[PDB]
Amino acid sequence: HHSSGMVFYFTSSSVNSSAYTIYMGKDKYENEDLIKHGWPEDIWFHVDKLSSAHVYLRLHKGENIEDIPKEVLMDCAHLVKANSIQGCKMNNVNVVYTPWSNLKKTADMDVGQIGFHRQKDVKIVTVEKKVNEILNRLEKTKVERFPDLAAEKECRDREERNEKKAQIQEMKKREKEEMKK
Amino acid sequence: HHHHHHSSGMVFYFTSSSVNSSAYTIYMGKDKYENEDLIKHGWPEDIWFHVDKLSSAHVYLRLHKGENIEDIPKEVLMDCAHLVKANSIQGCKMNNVNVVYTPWSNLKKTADMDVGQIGFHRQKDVKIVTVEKKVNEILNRLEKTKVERFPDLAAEKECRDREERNEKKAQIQEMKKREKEEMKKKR
DNA sequence: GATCTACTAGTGATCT
DNA sequence: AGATCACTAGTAGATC
Repeated sequence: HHSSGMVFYFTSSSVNSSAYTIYMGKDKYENEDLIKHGWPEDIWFHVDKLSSAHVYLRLHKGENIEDIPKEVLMDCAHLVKANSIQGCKMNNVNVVYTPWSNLKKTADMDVGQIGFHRQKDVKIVTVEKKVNEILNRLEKTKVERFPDLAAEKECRDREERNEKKAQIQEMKKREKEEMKK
Repeated sequence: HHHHHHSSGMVFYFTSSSVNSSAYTIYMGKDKYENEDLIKHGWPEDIWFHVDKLSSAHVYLRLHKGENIEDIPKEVLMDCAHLVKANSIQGCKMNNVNVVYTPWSNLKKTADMDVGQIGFHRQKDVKIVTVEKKVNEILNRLEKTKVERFPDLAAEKECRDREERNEKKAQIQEMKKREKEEMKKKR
Protein backbone atom coordinates (compact mmCIF):
# COMPACT_ATOMS: atom_id res chain seq x y z
CA HIS A 1 0.00 0.00 0.00
CA HIS A 2 2.98 2.30 -0.62
CA SER A 3 1.82 5.84 -1.42
CA SER A 4 4.74 6.43 -3.82
CA GLY A 5 2.75 9.36 -5.24
CA MET A 6 5.30 9.64 -8.06
CA VAL A 7 3.96 9.52 -11.59
CA PHE A 8 6.18 9.72 -14.62
CA TYR A 9 4.96 12.19 -17.24
CA PHE A 10 6.21 12.67 -20.79
CA THR A 11 5.47 14.84 -23.79
CA SER A 12 5.40 13.68 -27.36
CA SER A 13 5.00 15.96 -30.32
CA SER A 14 3.43 14.82 -33.56
CA VAL A 15 4.39 15.52 -37.17
CA ASN A 16 0.89 17.08 -37.18
CA SER A 17 2.75 19.47 -34.82
CA SER A 18 0.40 18.64 -31.88
CA ALA A 19 1.88 17.91 -28.44
CA TYR A 20 0.52 15.00 -26.38
CA THR A 21 1.09 14.07 -22.74
CA ILE A 22 1.75 10.42 -21.89
CA TYR A 23 2.03 9.18 -18.34
CA MET A 24 3.27 6.12 -16.50
CA GLY A 25 3.03 4.96 -12.92
CA LYS A 26 6.35 4.36 -11.24
CA ASP A 27 4.51 1.83 -9.12
CA LYS A 28 2.44 -1.20 -9.86
CA TYR A 29 0.53 0.01 -6.79
CA GLU A 30 0.38 3.70 -7.88
CA ASN A 31 -1.20 2.43 -11.10
CA GLU A 32 -4.34 1.56 -9.11
CA ASP A 33 -5.04 5.30 -8.61
CA LEU A 34 -4.26 6.04 -12.22
CA ILE A 35 -7.01 3.52 -12.84
CA LYS A 36 -9.28 4.84 -10.10
CA HIS A 37 -9.00 8.45 -11.20
CA GLY A 38 -8.14 8.26 -14.91
CA TRP A 39 -10.03 10.45 -17.37
CA PRO A 40 -12.43 9.73 -20.27
CA GLU A 41 -9.75 11.07 -22.63
CA ASP A 42 -7.06 8.61 -21.55
CA ILE A 43 -5.98 5.60 -23.59
CA TRP A 44 -4.59 2.65 -21.70
CA PHE A 45 -1.60 0.69 -22.97
CA HIS A 46 -0.09 -2.60 -21.86
CA VAL A 47 1.64 -5.62 -23.31
CA ASP A 48 -0.72 -8.51 -24.13
CA LYS A 49 -0.40 -11.75 -22.12
CA LEU A 50 2.87 -10.55 -20.51
CA SER A 51 3.74 -8.32 -17.58
CA SER A 52 4.54 -4.62 -18.08
CA ALA A 53 3.93 -1.24 -16.51
CA HIS A 54 0.81 0.63 -17.59
CA VAL A 55 1.60 3.50 -19.96
CA TYR A 56 -1.26 5.90 -20.59
CA LEU A 57 -1.81 8.52 -23.28
CA ARG A 58 -4.20 11.45 -22.84
CA LEU A 59 -6.04 12.62 -25.93
CA HIS A 60 -7.02 16.21 -26.55
CA LYS A 61 -10.59 17.27 -25.75
CA GLY A 62 -13.32 15.48 -27.72
CA GLU A 63 -10.82 13.22 -29.47
CA ASN A 64 -11.44 9.55 -30.14
CA ILE A 65 -9.22 6.49 -29.88
CA GLU A 66 -8.88 6.04 -33.64
CA ASP A 67 -7.61 9.64 -34.08
CA ILE A 68 -4.23 8.89 -32.49
CA PRO A 69 -1.50 10.06 -34.88
CA LYS A 70 0.50 6.98 -35.87
CA GLU A 71 3.82 8.58 -34.83
CA VAL A 72 2.30 9.36 -31.40
CA LEU A 73 0.68 5.94 -31.02
CA MET A 74 4.20 4.63 -31.72
CA ASP A 75 5.64 6.52 -28.78
CA CYS A 76 3.23 4.81 -26.33
CA ALA A 77 3.86 1.26 -27.46
CA HIS A 78 7.64 1.67 -27.44
CA LEU A 79 7.44 2.84 -23.85
CA VAL A 80 5.29 -0.07 -22.75
CA LYS A 81 7.95 -2.26 -24.42
CA ALA A 82 11.07 -1.04 -22.60
CA ASN A 83 9.10 -1.07 -19.31
CA SER A 84 8.13 -4.73 -19.64
CA ILE A 85 9.95 -7.59 -17.95
CA GLN A 86 10.27 -9.47 -21.22
CA GLY A 87 9.64 -6.71 -23.77
CA CYS A 88 12.92 -4.80 -23.26
CA LYS A 89 14.78 -7.75 -24.87
CA MET A 90 11.95 -9.34 -26.93
CA ASN A 91 11.41 -8.48 -30.62
CA ASN A 92 7.93 -8.44 -32.27
CA VAL A 93 6.09 -7.67 -29.04
CA ASN A 94 2.38 -7.01 -28.93
CA VAL A 95 0.89 -3.98 -27.13
CA VAL A 96 -2.81 -3.62 -26.33
CA TYR A 97 -4.56 -0.30 -25.96
CA THR A 98 -8.08 0.64 -24.95
CA PRO A 99 -9.76 3.71 -23.48
CA TRP A 100 -9.64 4.13 -19.77
CA SER A 101 -13.41 3.92 -19.74
CA ASN A 102 -13.42 0.38 -21.17
CA LEU A 103 -11.35 -0.70 -18.15
CA LYS A 104 -13.20 -2.58 -15.40
CA LYS A 105 -11.71 -3.38 -12.00
CA THR A 106 -11.81 -7.11 -11.45
CA ALA A 107 -12.95 -8.50 -8.08
CA ASP A 108 -9.64 -10.39 -7.79
CA MET A 109 -8.16 -7.01 -8.56
CA ASP A 110 -4.61 -8.03 -7.56
CA VAL A 111 -2.14 -5.32 -8.49
CA GLY A 112 -1.54 -4.74 -12.17
CA GLN A 113 -4.64 -6.62 -13.30
CA ILE A 114 -7.54 -5.05 -15.22
CA GLY A 115 -10.38 -6.23 -17.40
CA PHE A 116 -12.23 -4.67 -20.33
CA HIS A 117 -15.99 -4.09 -20.34
CA ARG A 118 -16.11 -4.98 -24.04
CA GLN A 119 -13.27 -6.94 -25.68
CA LYS A 120 -14.27 -5.46 -29.03
CA ASP A 121 -13.19 -2.03 -27.73
CA VAL A 122 -9.74 -3.56 -27.14
CA LYS A 123 -7.32 -2.72 -29.92
CA ILE A 124 -3.88 -4.09 -30.71
CA VAL A 125 -0.74 -2.78 -32.44
CA THR A 126 2.62 -4.58 -32.63
CA VAL A 127 6.18 -3.39 -31.81
CA GLU A 128 8.92 -5.02 -33.91
CA LYS A 129 12.31 -4.10 -32.42
CA LYS A 130 13.93 -2.00 -29.71
CA VAL A 131 14.12 1.62 -30.90
CA ASN A 132 16.44 3.62 -28.65
CA GLU A 133 15.74 7.04 -30.24
CA ILE A 134 12.06 7.13 -29.37
CA LEU A 135 13.08 6.26 -25.79
CA ASN A 136 15.84 8.89 -25.51
CA ARG A 137 13.66 11.56 -27.13
CA LEU A 138 11.05 10.73 -24.47
CA GLU A 139 13.48 10.76 -21.52
CA LYS A 140 14.29 14.43 -22.17
CA THR A 141 10.60 15.19 -21.62
CA LYS A 142 10.29 12.87 -18.64
CA VAL A 143 9.45 14.63 -15.39
CA GLU A 144 8.38 13.33 -12.00
CA ARG A 145 5.21 14.66 -10.42
CA PHE A 146 3.07 13.86 -7.37
CA PRO A 147 -0.49 14.53 -8.48
CA ASP A 148 -3.77 14.64 -6.54
CA LEU A 149 -5.35 12.32 -9.06
CA ALA A 150 -8.86 12.71 -7.58
CA ALA A 151 -8.48 16.51 -7.61
CA GLU A 152 -7.34 16.78 -11.24
CA LYS A 153 -10.22 14.66 -12.47
CA GLU A 154 -12.76 16.88 -10.72
CA CYS A 155 -11.22 19.90 -12.41
CA ARG A 156 -11.64 18.36 -15.82
CA ASP A 157 -15.26 17.42 -15.03
CA ARG A 158 -15.82 21.02 -13.87
CA GLU A 159 -14.41 22.58 -17.04
CA GLU A 160 -16.61 20.12 -18.92
CA ARG A 161 -19.74 20.98 -16.92
CA ASN A 162 -19.18 24.68 -17.65
CA GLU A 163 -18.51 23.87 -21.33
CA LYS A 164 -21.80 21.98 -21.65
CA LYS A 165 -23.61 24.75 -19.76
CA ALA A 166 -22.43 27.35 -22.30
CA GLN A 167 -23.38 25.05 -25.19
CA ILE A 168 -26.81 24.24 -23.73
CA GLN A 169 -27.70 27.85 -22.85
CA GLU A 170 -26.77 29.07 -26.34
CA MET A 171 -28.88 26.15 -27.70
CA LYS A 172 -32.01 27.08 -25.68
CA LYS A 173 -31.44 30.77 -26.54
CA ARG A 174 -31.91 29.97 -30.26
CA GLU A 175 -35.34 28.29 -29.83
CA LYS A 176 -36.46 31.47 -28.05
CA GLU A 177 -36.03 33.61 -31.23
CA GLU A 178 -37.33 30.83 -33.51
CA MET A 179 -40.57 30.49 -31.55
CA LYS A 180 -41.25 34.21 -32.18
CA LYS A 181 -40.13 34.16 -35.87
CA HIS B 1 -14.24 22.08 -33.75
CA HIS B 2 -14.80 24.47 -30.77
CA HIS B 3 -17.77 26.04 -32.59
CA HIS B 4 -18.67 28.43 -29.72
CA HIS B 5 -19.28 32.19 -29.38
CA HIS B 6 -18.91 34.23 -26.14
CA SER B 7 -19.81 33.32 -22.57
CA SER B 8 -18.14 34.51 -19.37
CA GLY B 9 -15.33 32.15 -18.27
CA MET B 10 -13.94 31.57 -21.79
CA VAL B 11 -10.14 31.28 -21.83
CA PHE B 12 -7.99 30.71 -24.88
CA TYR B 13 -5.15 28.19 -24.68
CA PHE B 14 -2.45 27.59 -27.26
CA THR B 15 0.66 25.44 -27.57
CA SER B 16 4.24 26.25 -28.64
CA SER B 17 7.13 23.78 -29.11
CA SER B 18 10.81 24.00 -28.24
CA VAL B 19 13.79 22.83 -30.27
CA ASN B 20 14.66 20.58 -27.29
CA SER B 21 11.08 19.22 -27.87
CA SER B 22 9.55 20.65 -24.68
CA ALA B 23 5.98 21.85 -25.26
CA TYR B 24 4.81 25.10 -23.63
CA THR B 25 1.27 26.28 -22.90
CA ILE B 26 0.25 29.86 -23.71
CA TYR B 27 -3.09 31.24 -22.53
CA MET B 28 -4.78 34.57 -23.09
CA GLY B 29 -7.70 36.55 -21.77
CA LYS B 30 -8.96 38.91 -24.48
CA ASP B 31 -11.58 40.24 -22.07
CA LYS B 32 -11.37 43.02 -19.47
CA TYR B 33 -13.19 41.05 -16.79
CA GLU B 34 -11.66 37.67 -17.70
CA ASN B 35 -8.19 39.17 -17.39
CA GLU B 36 -8.87 39.99 -13.72
CA ASP B 37 -9.33 36.38 -12.59
CA LEU B 38 -6.35 35.17 -14.67
CA ILE B 39 -4.57 37.78 -12.58
CA LYS B 40 -6.04 36.49 -9.28
CA HIS B 41 -5.38 32.81 -10.00
CA GLY B 42 -2.17 32.93 -12.05
CA TRP B 43 0.68 30.57 -11.26
CA PRO B 44 4.20 30.99 -9.88
CA GLU B 45 5.46 29.53 -13.18
CA ASP B 46 3.46 31.95 -15.31
CA ILE B 47 4.99 34.75 -17.33
CA TRP B 48 2.85 37.78 -18.03
CA PHE B 49 2.92 39.54 -21.41
CA HIS B 50 1.47 42.84 -22.62
CA VAL B 51 2.07 45.59 -25.11
CA ASP B 52 3.74 48.66 -23.58
CA LYS B 53 1.77 51.91 -23.26
CA LEU B 54 -1.02 50.37 -25.32
CA SER B 55 -4.23 48.51 -24.76
CA SER B 56 -3.84 44.80 -25.36
CA ALA B 57 -5.02 41.50 -23.98
CA HIS B 58 -3.09 39.60 -21.30
CA VAL B 59 -1.11 36.74 -22.86
CA TYR B 60 0.40 34.35 -20.35
CA LEU B 61 3.11 31.74 -20.72
CA ARG B 62 3.52 28.79 -18.33
CA LEU B 63 6.96 27.40 -17.65
CA HIS B 64 7.65 23.84 -16.62
CA LYS B 65 8.05 23.32 -12.89
CA GLY B 66 11.09 25.14 -11.54
CA GLU B 67 11.95 26.70 -14.86
CA ASN B 68 13.15 30.26 -14.76
CA ILE B 69 12.24 33.32 -16.76
CA GLU B 70 15.76 33.82 -18.19
CA ASP B 71 15.87 30.24 -19.65
CA ILE B 72 12.80 30.94 -21.74
CA PRO B 73 13.54 29.62 -25.25
CA LYS B 74 13.65 32.52 -27.65
CA GLU B 75 11.37 30.65 -30.07
CA VAL B 76 8.58 30.48 -27.50
CA LEU B 77 9.08 33.92 -25.98
CA MET B 78 8.68 35.28 -29.52
CA ASP B 79 5.40 33.44 -30.01
CA CYS B 80 4.10 35.11 -26.86
CA ALA B 81 5.21 38.53 -28.09
CA HIS B 82 3.73 38.06 -31.55
CA LEU B 83 0.40 37.05 -30.00
CA VAL B 84 -0.01 39.99 -27.59
CA LYS B 85 0.90 42.23 -30.55
CA ALA B 86 -1.67 40.73 -32.92
CA ASN B 87 -4.14 40.85 -30.01
CA SER B 88 -3.42 44.54 -29.60
CA ILE B 89 -5.83 46.99 -31.15
CA GLN B 90 -3.16 49.28 -32.41
CA GLY B 91 -0.29 46.78 -32.05
CA CYS B 92 -1.63 44.33 -34.66
CA LYS B 93 -0.34 46.72 -37.33
CA MET B 94 2.33 48.80 -35.57
CA ASN B 95 5.97 48.12 -36.34
CA ASN B 96 8.73 48.18 -33.70
CA VAL B 97 6.29 47.76 -30.77
CA ASN B 98 7.34 47.11 -27.18
CA VAL B 99 6.06 44.16 -25.14
CA VAL B 100 6.76 43.99 -21.45
CA TYR B 101 6.91 40.69 -19.68
CA THR B 102 7.39 39.68 -16.07
CA PRO B 103 6.52 36.71 -13.88
CA TRP B 104 2.95 36.62 -12.65
CA SER B 105 4.39 36.78 -9.15
CA ASN B 106 5.83 40.23 -9.80
CA LEU B 107 2.29 41.42 -10.58
CA LYS B 108 0.77 43.79 -8.02
CA LYS B 109 -2.72 45.39 -7.84
CA THR B 110 -3.18 48.54 -5.72
CA ALA B 111 -6.53 50.02 -4.58
CA ASP B 112 -6.08 52.70 -7.29
CA MET B 113 -6.10 49.96 -9.99
CA ASP B 114 -9.45 49.09 -11.44
CA VAL B 115 -10.40 45.91 -13.39
CA GLY B 116 -7.85 44.99 -16.06
CA GLN B 117 -5.18 47.24 -14.55
CA ILE B 118 -2.08 45.76 -12.97
CA GLY B 119 1.24 46.86 -11.48
CA PHE B 120 4.69 45.49 -10.70
CA HIS B 121 6.05 44.83 -7.22
CA ARG B 122 9.60 45.18 -8.65
CA GLN B 123 10.40 47.22 -11.76
CA LYS B 124 13.69 45.37 -11.93
CA ASP B 125 11.93 42.08 -12.67
CA VAL B 126 10.11 43.71 -15.57
CA LYS B 127 11.71 42.91 -18.95
CA ILE B 128 11.11 44.30 -22.48
CA VAL B 129 11.27 42.92 -26.03
CA THR B 130 10.40 44.64 -29.31
CA VAL B 131 8.73 42.86 -32.23
CA GLU B 132 9.31 44.48 -35.61
CA LYS B 133 6.54 43.36 -37.97
CA LYS B 134 3.75 40.78 -38.19
CA VAL B 135 4.95 37.29 -39.07
CA ASN B 136 1.69 35.54 -39.97
CA GLU B 137 3.49 32.21 -40.50
CA ILE B 138 3.93 32.07 -36.73
CA LEU B 139 0.32 33.11 -36.12
CA ASN B 140 -1.00 30.50 -38.51
CA ARG B 141 0.91 27.85 -36.57
CA LEU B 142 -0.40 29.05 -33.21
CA GLU B 143 -4.05 29.26 -34.30
CA LYS B 144 -3.90 25.54 -35.19
CA THR B 145 -3.48 24.83 -31.44
CA LYS B 146 -6.10 27.35 -30.22
CA VAL B 147 -8.74 25.93 -27.88
CA GLU B 148 -11.46 27.54 -25.78
CA ARG B 149 -12.08 26.23 -22.29
CA PHE B 150 -14.04 27.37 -19.22
CA PRO B 151 -11.72 26.33 -16.41
CA ASP B 152 -12.25 26.56 -12.69
CA LEU B 153 -9.10 28.66 -12.29
CA ALA B 154 -9.34 28.74 -8.50
CA ALA B 155 -9.52 24.94 -8.54
CA GLU B 156 -6.61 24.33 -10.94
CA LYS B 157 -4.18 26.56 -9.03
CA GLU B 158 -5.03 24.61 -5.85
CA CYS B 159 -4.33 21.33 -7.63
CA ARG B 160 -0.86 22.55 -8.47
CA ASP B 161 -0.24 23.86 -4.94
CA ARG B 162 -1.16 20.34 -3.78
CA GLU B 163 1.39 18.49 -5.95
CA GLU B 164 4.01 20.88 -4.62
CA ARG B 165 3.06 20.13 -1.00
CA ASN B 166 3.12 16.43 -1.92
CA GLU B 167 6.61 16.84 -3.39
CA LYS B 168 7.73 18.57 -0.17
CA LYS B 169 6.27 15.75 1.95
CA ALA B 170 8.11 13.17 -0.10
CA GLN B 171 11.43 14.98 0.18
CA ILE B 172 10.89 15.19 3.95
CA GLN B 173 10.11 11.50 4.10
CA GLU B 174 13.35 10.53 2.39
CA MET B 175 15.22 12.83 4.81
CA LYS B 176 13.59 11.10 7.74
CA LYS B 177 14.60 7.83 6.10
CA ARG B 178 18.25 8.86 5.72
CA GLU B 179 18.38 10.37 9.20
CA LYS B 180 17.01 7.08 10.48
CA GLU B 181 19.65 5.07 8.59
CA GLU B 182 22.43 7.21 10.14
CA MET B 183 21.32 6.63 13.76
CA LYS B 184 21.43 2.90 13.08
CA LYS B 185 24.92 3.32 11.52
CA LYS B 186 26.54 3.46 15.02
CA ARG B 187 24.08 2.00 17.57
C1' DG C 1 -10.71 1.83 33.10
C1' DA C 2 -9.26 -2.88 31.41
C1' DT C 3 -8.80 -6.07 28.37
C1' DC C 4 -9.83 -7.23 23.72
C1' DT C 5 -10.08 -7.13 19.31
C1' DA C 6 -8.88 -5.31 14.81
C1' DC C 7 -6.41 -2.25 12.22
C1' DT C 8 -1.96 0.77 10.45
C1' DA C 9 3.02 0.97 10.80
C1' DG C 10 7.49 1.03 11.67
C1' DT C 11 11.51 -2.78 11.65
C1' DG C 12 14.08 -6.68 10.20
C1' DA C 13 15.31 -10.14 6.62
C1' DT C 14 15.23 -12.82 2.53
C1' DC C 15 14.03 -13.23 -2.10
C1' DT C 16 14.59 -11.63 -6.80
C1' DA D 1 19.02 -0.57 -3.48
C1' DG D 2 14.27 -2.60 -3.66
C1' DA D 3 10.15 -5.24 -2.28
C1' DT D 4 7.88 -8.77 -0.37
C1' DC D 5 7.31 -10.48 4.02
C1' DA D 6 7.35 -11.11 9.04
C1' DC D 7 6.88 -10.73 13.21
C1' DT D 8 6.50 -7.08 17.10
C1' DA D 9 4.72 -2.11 18.31
C1' DG D 10 1.28 1.20 18.36
C1' DT D 11 -3.61 3.54 17.62
C1' DA D 12 -8.88 3.31 17.17
C1' DG D 13 -12.88 2.01 17.80
C1' DA D 14 -15.80 -0.34 20.65
C1' DT D 15 -17.34 -2.70 23.86
C1' DC D 16 -18.81 -4.81 28.02
